[PDB]
Amino acid sequence: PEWTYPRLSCPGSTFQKALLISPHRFGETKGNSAPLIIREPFIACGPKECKHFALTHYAAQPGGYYNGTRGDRNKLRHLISVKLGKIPTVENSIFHMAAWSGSACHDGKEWTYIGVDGPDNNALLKIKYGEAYTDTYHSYANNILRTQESACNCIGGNCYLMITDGSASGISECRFLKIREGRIIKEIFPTGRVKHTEECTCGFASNKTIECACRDNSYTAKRPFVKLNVETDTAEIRLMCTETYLDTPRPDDGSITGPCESNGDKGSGGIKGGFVHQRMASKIGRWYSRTMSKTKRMGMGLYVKYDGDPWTDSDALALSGVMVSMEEPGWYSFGFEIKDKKCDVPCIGIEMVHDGGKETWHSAATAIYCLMGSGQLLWDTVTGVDMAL
Amino acid sequence: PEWTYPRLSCPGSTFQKALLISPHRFGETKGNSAPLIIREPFIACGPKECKHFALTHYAAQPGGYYNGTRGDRNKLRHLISVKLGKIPTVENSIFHMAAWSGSACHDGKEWTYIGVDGPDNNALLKIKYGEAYTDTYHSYANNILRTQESACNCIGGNCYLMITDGSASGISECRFLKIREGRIIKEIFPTGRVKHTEECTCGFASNKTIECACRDNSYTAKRPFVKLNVETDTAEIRLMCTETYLDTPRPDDGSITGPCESNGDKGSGGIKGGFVHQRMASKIGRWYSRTMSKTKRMGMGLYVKYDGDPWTDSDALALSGVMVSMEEPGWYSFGFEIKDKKCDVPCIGIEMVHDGGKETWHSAATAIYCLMGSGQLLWDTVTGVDMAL
Amino acid sequence: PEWTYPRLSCPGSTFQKALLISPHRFGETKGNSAPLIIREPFIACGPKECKHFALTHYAAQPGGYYNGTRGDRNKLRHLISVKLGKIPTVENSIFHMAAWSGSACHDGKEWTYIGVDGPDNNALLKIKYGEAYTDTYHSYANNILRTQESACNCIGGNCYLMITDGSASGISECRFLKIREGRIIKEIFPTGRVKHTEECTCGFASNKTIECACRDNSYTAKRPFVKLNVETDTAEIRLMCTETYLDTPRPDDGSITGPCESNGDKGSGGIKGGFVHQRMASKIGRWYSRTMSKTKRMGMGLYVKYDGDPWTDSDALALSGVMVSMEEPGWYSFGFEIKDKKCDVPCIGIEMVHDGGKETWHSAATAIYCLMGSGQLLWDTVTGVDMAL
Amino acid sequence: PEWTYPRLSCPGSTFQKALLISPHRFGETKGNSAPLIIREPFIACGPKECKHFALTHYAAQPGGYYNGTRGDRNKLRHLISVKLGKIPTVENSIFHMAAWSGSACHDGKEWTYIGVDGPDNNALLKIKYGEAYTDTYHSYANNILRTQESACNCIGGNCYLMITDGSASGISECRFLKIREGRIIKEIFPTGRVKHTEECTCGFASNKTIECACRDNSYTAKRPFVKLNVETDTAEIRLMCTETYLDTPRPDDGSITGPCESNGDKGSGGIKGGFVHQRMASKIGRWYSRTMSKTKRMGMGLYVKYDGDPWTDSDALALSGVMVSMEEPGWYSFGFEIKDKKCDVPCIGIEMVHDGGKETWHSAATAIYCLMGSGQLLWDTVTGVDMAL
Ligand SMILES: *[C@@H]1O[C@H](CO)[C@@H](O[C@@H]2O[C@H](CO)[C@@H](O[C@@H]3O[C@H](CO[C@H]4O[C@H](CO[C@H]5O[C@H](CO)[C@@H](O)[C@H](O)[C@@H]5O)[C@@H](O)[C@H](O[C@H]5O[C@H](CO)[C@@H](O)[C@H](O)[C@@H]5O)[C@@H]4O)[C@@H](O)[C@H](O)[C@@H]3O)[C@H](O)[C@H]2NC(C)=O)[C@H](O)[C@H]1NC(C)=O
Ligand SMILES: *[C@@H]1O[C@H](CO)[C@@H](O[C@@H]2O[C@H](CO)[C@@H](O[C@@H]3O[C@H](CO[C@H]4O[C@H](CO[C@H]5O[C@H](CO)[C@@H](O)[C@H](O)[C@@H]5O)[C@@H](O)[C@H](O[C@H]5O[C@H](CO)[C@@H](O)[C@H](O)[C@@H]5O)[C@@H]4O)[C@@H](O)[C@H](O)[C@@H]3O)[C@H](O)[C@H]2NC(C)=O)[C@H](O)[C@H]1NC(C)=O
Ligand SMILES: *[C@@H]1O[C@H](CO)[C@@H](O[C@@H]2O[C@H](CO)[C@@H](O[C@@H]3O[C@H](CO[C@H]4O[C@H](CO[C@H]5O[C@H](CO)[C@@H](O)[C@H](O)[C@@H]5O)[C@@H](O)[C@H](O[C@H]5O[C@H](CO)[C@@H](O)[C@H](O)[C@@H]5O)[C@@H]4O)[C@@H](O)[C@H](O)[C@@H]3O)[C@H](O)[C@H]2NC(C)=O)[C@H](O)[C@H]1NC(C)=O
Ligand SMILES: *[C@@H]1O[C@H](CO)[C@@H](O[C@@H]2O[C@H](CO)[C@@H](O[C@@H]3O[C@H](CO[C@H]4O[C@H](CO[C@H]5O[C@H](CO)[C@@H](O)[C@H](O)[C@@H]5O)[C@@H](O)[C@H](O[C@H]5O[C@H](CO)[C@@H](O)[C@H](O)[C@@H]5O)[C@@H]4O)[C@@H](O)[C@H](O)[C@@H]3O)[C@H](O)[C@H]2NC(C)=O)[C@H](O)[C@H]1NC(C)=O
Ligand SMILES: [Ca+2]
Ligand SMILES: [Ca+2]
Ligand SMILES: [Ca+2]
Ligand SMILES: [Ca+2]
Repeated sequence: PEWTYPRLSCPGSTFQKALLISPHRFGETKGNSAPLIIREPFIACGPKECKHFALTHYAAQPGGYYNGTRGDRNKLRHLISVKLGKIPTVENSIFHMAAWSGSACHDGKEWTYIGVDGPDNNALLKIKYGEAYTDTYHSYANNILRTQESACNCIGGNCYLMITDGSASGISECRFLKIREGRIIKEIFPTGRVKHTEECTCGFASNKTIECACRDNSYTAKRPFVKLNVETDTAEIRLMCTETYLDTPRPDDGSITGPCESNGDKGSGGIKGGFVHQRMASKIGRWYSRTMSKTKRMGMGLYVKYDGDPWTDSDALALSGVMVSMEEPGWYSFGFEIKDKKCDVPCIGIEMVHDGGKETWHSAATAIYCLMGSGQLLWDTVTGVDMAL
Repeated sequence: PEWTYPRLSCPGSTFQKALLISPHRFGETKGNSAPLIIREPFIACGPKECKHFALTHYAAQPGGYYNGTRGDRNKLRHLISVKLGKIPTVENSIFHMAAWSGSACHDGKEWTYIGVDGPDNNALLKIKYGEAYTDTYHSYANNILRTQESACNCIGGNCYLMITDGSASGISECRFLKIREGRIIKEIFPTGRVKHTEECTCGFASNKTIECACRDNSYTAKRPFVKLNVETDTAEIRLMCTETYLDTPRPDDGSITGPCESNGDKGSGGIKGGFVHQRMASKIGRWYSRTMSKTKRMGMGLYVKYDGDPWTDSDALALSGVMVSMEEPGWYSFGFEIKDKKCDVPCIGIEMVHDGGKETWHSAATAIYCLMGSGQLLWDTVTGVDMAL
Repeated sequence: PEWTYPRLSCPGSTFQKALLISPHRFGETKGNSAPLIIREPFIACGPKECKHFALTHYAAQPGGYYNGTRGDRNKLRHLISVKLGKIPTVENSIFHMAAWSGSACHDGKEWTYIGVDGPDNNALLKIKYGEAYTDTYHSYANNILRTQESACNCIGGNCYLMITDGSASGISECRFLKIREGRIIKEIFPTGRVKHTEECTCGFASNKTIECACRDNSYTAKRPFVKLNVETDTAEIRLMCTETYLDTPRPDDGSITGPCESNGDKGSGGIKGGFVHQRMASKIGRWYSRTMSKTKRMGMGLYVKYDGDPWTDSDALALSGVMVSMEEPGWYSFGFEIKDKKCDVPCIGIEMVHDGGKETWHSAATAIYCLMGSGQLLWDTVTGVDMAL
Repeated sequence: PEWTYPRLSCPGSTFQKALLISPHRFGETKGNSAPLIIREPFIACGPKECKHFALTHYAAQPGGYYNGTRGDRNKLRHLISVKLGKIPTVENSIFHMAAWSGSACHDGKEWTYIGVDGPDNNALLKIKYGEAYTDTYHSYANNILRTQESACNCIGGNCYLMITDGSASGISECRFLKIREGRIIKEIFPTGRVKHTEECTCGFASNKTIECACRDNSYTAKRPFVKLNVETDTAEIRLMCTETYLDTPRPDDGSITGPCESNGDKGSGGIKGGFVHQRMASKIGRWYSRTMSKTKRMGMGLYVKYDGDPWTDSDALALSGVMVSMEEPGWYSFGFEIKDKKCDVPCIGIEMVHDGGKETWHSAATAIYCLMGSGQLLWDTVTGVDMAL
C-alpha cells in the first residue's frame, strides 16, 4: 500500500445522525449477552476499515466485577477494539494492550496502537505497530502521564500524538511525539500558552498543519488550541477566543471578561471535546461539540465556524443542532475521518455514559454524527438503556 | 472489479424451498442465545456474497426491552446485516446505520446502504457507500419519507431506488433516485397512476427496463406497477390489471369491476409483496407472491405469468405453490437475485412475523424460495417458534 | 484455481485418534453456550479448508425444542457447517439449505452442497454451487428419496453422488448422478446386485474408479459395494464377500453360509459405515469401520485390507484398533480425505450419539481418526457428556 | 511466501507489561460467557499473526465438568488456539487435536501443530502441518512421552522440537526432532548432562545455534541448558551455572555447593521457565523468569544476563523487575518472538493459575511482557478473578 495524506473533504454542509453503538441494550440479567464495560471510546479509520476503540475494565454486564468500574486507573484496564458497527462484547473485541489511557491510528500501511500504563508517579506510554510492541516513552512530570483518548494523525508515514503529564488540578504541560513505523523519531515542545493541556482532539487543517482542541482541567473553560506545523515539526498553543466556551463546566457564553487569552472563572474541571475539519479548495470548516448543560455532562450540541483564526476570533460558533438532548448523558467527544474513494468524510463521536454512581456498573454508549448532504441536522440520540435491568 | 449488469436467468421452471432463517428458535428463557428483534427483512446479493438485512429494535430475545417493539419508528431502530446463512444475533450482526426504513445493493464494486431516519414531519434518507456516509435526501411531503425495504438495483454503476412521502391513508407520490458511488446524480418523477405508491419491490426486466410491484395503502388492492427506462431515466406507473389481486387485504379475485385502472373496494391497508424476474432469450417470467388469507397476514402463495403487459392483461396469474400454509404467519415479501457463474437465479423472501400483540416481543423469521429445476413447488415453511418460551 | 483429482496417499501404515468435536460438553443448564442439536455429521475437505457438516433440528441445548429431535424428517431440518475445529453452535454455524438428508464436496474451485427436502412421497434433491441454487432431482420411487450423508467426490470437475429411493424395509434401488458446476449432466444406473443400497460411503480407488461401501437396511449384514468407472460413466454393485460383516445388526463373523452373494440372516436394519482409500504406487489399502457390539450402536473398531477384490475375497479384514469402546455410543461413520501439499491423507469420522430416548434431547459428537505414522492405533474416544446436565 | 530465519532483535533494553488475557474475568455464574478451562498456555508468532495456544479440558466456566480439571492427562484434553488478543472461549477457539502435551510453530509458510496423546505407557506424538496430519513419534521409554508446552523453532524450513520420556521422579532423557513440512526428517540425541530434561523453553541464539532452559523434576533446581547446533544437527546439555537458581522449588541463591555441575539439594519437583534471546550485532542478551517464592508458585520475577557461557558462568542474573507479585499465582512461563517489519521482538509469557484445589474449577490466565524502550520494568500483573463467582 501507500502512506495516507489528508485529502479535501467530501461535499456537504450539515452533519446528521449516522450510527449508535449501545452495547448495554443487551446487558440485561434476563438476557444472554456480554457487553464489555468501557469508557473513553473513540474511532479511527484506515483506507479499508474503521475501528471502534475503548478502554475496558475487563468486566462484562451482567456480572460480578462492578466494583472499581468507576475509577480510571488500575492494573486490568485495557485498550480494546471491534470493527465499527460491531457490538463490543467479550467475544467480538480484540485486546491490544494493558492501558488506562489510549490512542490509535493507521498510516496507510499499518495500525499504530498507543497505551499508557503503570503507577501514577512513573507511568509509561507504550507503542504497538501491528502485532509488534516497538517503543515507549517515560513520564516526565511524574504525575499521571497521559494521552489523547482519540485518534492520532499520520502523514507520509509520520504519526503525530499529544501526551501530557502533571496534576489534574495544576500544571500539565503537554508535548507531541512524532512516531514512524511505531518508533518515536521526534519530540515536539510547544510554545505559547502551555500551563494546562490534556485530552487533545486533533486533525489536519492541511498538509502543513495539524490542529487540536484540548481541555484545561484547572484554569479555564476556553479550550486550549494547538497549531502544529508538520514541515518544521514545531508547535504553538493559545486558548480559543470564541465566546462559545466548549468545556464543561463553564460560565455563560461571552461572560469571561478580557482579551483572547483571559481565563478567568468557573474553569475548574473539564471534559474532552469533539473537533473535526472540513477541508475545502479555498475555505476551511471547523466543527466542534459541547454539552447542552453548562455544568453537568448532559446533552451535546454541534457547532461550526468557517475560516478565521480561532486564537483571535471572539465571534460565536454557529449552532448546527442538538445531537443529544439535555435529558440524556453526554460525556467525552472526539473527531475522526472516514475515507471515501476520493475524499474524506468528517465525523464526531459522543460517549454517552450510564452513570448510577460507584455502587453499580459504569460503562458507555457511542453516538456518531458525520457530514452528509445539505440543510440542518435533524435527529437526536438516546442510549435506550435502563440501568436496573 | 467491474460494474454489475443483469444477465439472462439460469435454467429452470419452478421455485423450491431453499432456506429458513428462524432466529427465535434459539430465543428461549431456558436457552443461552441472543437473536436480534427485527422486522422488514430483505436480501441482496453481490458478485461474491449475499447479505441478509433487517431493521432491528436494538433489543434481543430473551430480554427486557420488549415494549415498543411493535412500533415502526423510533430513535433506536437500525439497519443491520449478516452474511445470508448466519443467524442475526447481537454478535453476528453488523450495524450499518440508524434507520426505520431501509434498502441496500451492490454495484459490482461496493455496497450501497440506505436508511431513512428522523422525525415524522422532516425525515431523512441517508446513503452509505462502503464505510463512507456520502449523501442524503430530504422529505418532500413532510409525512414519513420512506423507501423500499428491499434491494436497490444497479447497472453500469447507477443504482436505482424508489422513495415515497405522504400519508399512509391518503396521497403518497413516490419518486426514484439514481445513485452512483453513493451520491444522488438524478431524480426521476414518474408519470401516470401516481396517487399512492410505497414499498416497491423492483428488479430488471432487461438492460433497458426496471419494473416494480408496489403497495397502495389507501385506495386499491391492485399493486401499482412501475416501468422505469434506465436509458432515458424516465418512469411511468399504472395498476396491475390481473384479477389475481396481490395486496392484503383484498376482495375475491376478479371482483373489482371496471377497466384496468379501477380501484375499487376493500383496498385500504396493504402489504409489501414479492416480485422477481426470470429473464430468458426470447421470453420473460414475472414471479409474484401473496398471502393465503384474503384479509389476514397468514400464509403465502407463489404465482407466475410469462410475457404480456401487466398494465393491460387481466388474466389470472398461475398458482405455482403454497410457500407458507394458512396456519402460519405471512407478512412482507421481496424479490432478489443470486449470481451464479454465468447467469442470475431469481428468488423470493418471506417475512414470517411472530405476533402476540404489543405486550410481548415482536420479531420475524425469513423464508427463502428460488428458481431451481423443473416440475412443481413441493414443500411449505413453518417458523417452529412457541412465543411463550 | 484448478480442478481437484485424487493423488497418491501420504506415507503411513496406521490410523490414530486425531480430533474430537463434542459440542455438548458445553450444553449444561448451568453453562452459557448454544450447541446445535444435530445428527448425521460428516466432513469434506477442499484445497485450503475442511468443513464439518451436519443436519440440525434448528434447536440448541440447553433449550425448549427437544421434542421431535429424535425423528429424521421435518420441515425445520437443515444442512449446516462450521470450519472443522470449530464447535457447531448457533453462532458459529452457517445454514446452507433446508434438508433432512445431505452431502457436500469441493471440486477444486467451489463447494457443491446437496440437500434433500420435501414430503415422504415426493421429496426433492436440491443442489447449491457456492451461493447459487443451481439444480434439483425428483423422487423416482416416491418413498423417501435420500442421499449419502457423507462427502461427494469430484474429479476434473465432475462430482459423483449416490442417491436412493424406496422403502427402508424393502427395495431401495440407488442411482448415481454426475454433477458439474452444480448442474446434473448425467444419470448412472448401476447393474448387478441392486435390491437395496443406501447411505453409500464413497471415495476414489484411482483416476478411473470410485468405490463405495453402502447399507442394506432390509436383507443382509454384508455391505453392498459399488464400483463406478468415471471414464465410461457406468456402475456395478455386488455385496462385500468378507466374513467380517460391517453392518449392525449382524450375526457372528463368517456365519452367513453360501457363496459371496448370499444374504442370509439377521440382516434387517443397518447403519452407515466408514470407508476410505489408501492409494499407493503399486497397491491399494481399503479402510473400514464397524460397531463393537454385533447388535447395538456401541463402540467402533477400525479394520483394513490391502488389494484383492472385495466382491469375491472372503478373508477377514484385519483389526487395526478400537476407536470407541463398547461402553461408548457408536452410530454413523464416514470416510474423507485431507489435502496435504503433495498427497492425500485418509480419515474416518464417527458419529457418537447422545441417546436418552425421545423424551429428551437427541444430538451427537464427532470423533476423527486419520492415517498417521506407523505402528498400531493407540487410544480410544469418549464423548464425556452427562445428558442430565 | 519464504522460510523464516531468526533476525537481529529490535532496539530496547527493558521489558514492560504488554498484555493480560484473563478469560475467567467473564466466568461468573451471574455472567453470560464461556471461557475455556485450560492450562499450559503458550504463544507462537508467524510473519503475519500471533496465536495463543493452550491445552483445554473440554469444559467451560460456568459449568458442570469441573471434576478432573486438575489432572493433566485424559482422553478429552485438546490443543486449542485463538488469535492472540482474543479471549479463548468455546466459540472463539479452534480445536487442533487431542493432546495432553503440546507445541506449535510457523516456518514462514505454514503452521506446524504438535500434540501428544495416548496411554501413559505407550503415548504418541502427533504432527499436523496446516490441515493435514502428517506424522507421529512413538514413546521410547514407555513413561509419559512428553513435549515442550511452548513454541518450536524453525529455520530455512526445519523446525526443531524437544521431547522427553521417563519417570517424572527419575530419569527422563530427552531427544530433539527435526521436522520439515510436518514430517520428522531427523532425530537428535543430546550428549552431556542428560539424566532429566523436560519442558524445554527454546529459541535461537543465532543462525547456527538453538538454546533451551529446561526443567529437572527430580534432581536439581538448576535448569538444564541445551545448546543445539543446527548446521551439524548435534546437541549437548549441561546445567546452568548461575547462583540464581530458576526452578521452583529451590534453595537460597548460591547455596548449592560445588562446581558448575553439582545438583545438590531441594531440587525435587520443578516448573517450566521463561527464556528468550535478545540478539544484537556483537552481543547476546539471555532473558529468564522465575517465581518470587522459593517454594510455592507465587509471583514471577524477570532476570537478564548479556554474553558469557551459562554452563560455566556462576554469576547472578540481573533482576530486571517483578512481573507478578508474591500475592498472585505464578505457574508456567515461556518465551516467544514477535516479527516486526525488519527485526524480532523478544517476549515472556506467564501462566497464572486459579487454584482452589481439586473440588472446583482449575484454569489459568496468561500475562505477556516484551522488550520495549529503555529504563526499568514498571508494573506488575494481577488476574483480577474471584474464584467463587
Ligand atoms: C495534500 O496534498 C495533495 C497533493 O498535493 C492534495 O491532493 C490533490 O488534491 C486536489 C484537490 O483539490 C486534487 O485536484 C483535483 O484534481 C481533479 C482531477 O484529478 C486529476 O488531476 C490531478 C492534477 O490536476 C491539478 O494539478 C496539476 C499539477 O499536479 C496542475 O497542472 C493542474 O493545474 C491541476 O490543478 C491529478 O494529479 C490527479 O491524479 C490523482 O488522482 C487520481 C484520481 O483521483 C489518481 O488516480 C492518481 O493516482 C492521483 O492521485 C487526477 O488525475 C479535478 O477534478 C479537481 O478540480 C482538482 O483540481 C488532486 O487530484 C490531488 N493531487 C494528488 C497528487 O493526489 C491534497 O488535496 C492535499 N490535502 C489537503 C487537505 O490540502
Ligand atoms: C444485458 O446486456 C448484455 C451485453 O449485451 C447481455 O450479455 C450477453 O448475454 C447473452 C445471453 O444470451 C450472451 O450470449 C451467449 O453467448 C454464449 C457464448 O458466450 C460467448 O459468446 C459471446 C458473443 O456471442 C454473441 O454475440 C456476438 C456479438 O457480441 C455475435 O456476433 C454473435 O452472433 C453471438 O450471438 C461473447 O461475447 C461471450 O463473451 C462473454 O462471456 C464470456 C464467458 O461467459 C466471458 O469470458 C467474456 O468476458 C464475456 O463476458 C462468450 O465468449 C452462447 O453460448 C449463447 O448461446 C449466447 O449467445 C453473451 O455472452 C452476453 N454478452 C456479454 C458481452 O457478456 C445480457 O444478457 C443482457 N441482460 C439482459 C437481462 O438482457
Ligand atoms: C491421477 O493421475 C495423476 C496424473 O497422471 C497422477 O499424478 C501423478 O502422481 C505421481 C505419483 O506416483 C507423481 O509421480 C511422482 O513424481 C515425483 C516427482 O514429481 C515430478 O515429476 C513428474 C513426472 O515424472 C513421471 O512422469 C513422467 C511423465 O509425466 C515420466 O516421463 C517419468 O517416467 C516419471 O515417472 C512431474 O509431472 C511432476 O510435476 C507435477 O508435480 C509438481 C510438484 O509436485 C508440480 O509442481 C507440477 O505442477 C506437477 O503437478 C514433478 O515435477 C517422483 O518423485 C515420484 O517418484 C513419482 O514418480 C506425479 O507427479 C503426478 N503427476 C502429475 C501430472 O501431477 C495421480 O497420482 C493419479 N492419482 C491416483 C490416485 O492414481
Ligand atoms: C541470520 O542470517 C541472516 C543472513 O545472513 C542475517 O541477516 C542479516 O542481518 C543483518 C543485521 O545485522 C542485516 O545487515 C544490516 O543491513 C542494513 C541495510 O540492509 C541492506 O544491506 C544488506 C547487506 O549489507 C551487508 O552485507 C553485505 C553482504 O551481504 C556486505 O557486503 C556489507 O558489508 C554489509 O555489511 C542487504 O543484504 C539488505 O537486503 C536485505 O534487507 C532488505 C531490507 O531489509 C530486504 O529488502 C532484502 O530482501 C534483504 O533481505 C539491505 O538491502 C544496515 O543498515 C545494517 O547496518 C546491517 O548491516 C542484513 O540485512 C541481513 N541480511 C539479509 C540477507 O537479510 C541475520 O541477521 C542472521 N540472524 C541472526 C540472529 O544472527
Ligand atoms: Ca476547565
Ligand atoms: Ca391496499
Ligand atoms: Ca442390514
Ligand atoms: Ca527440580
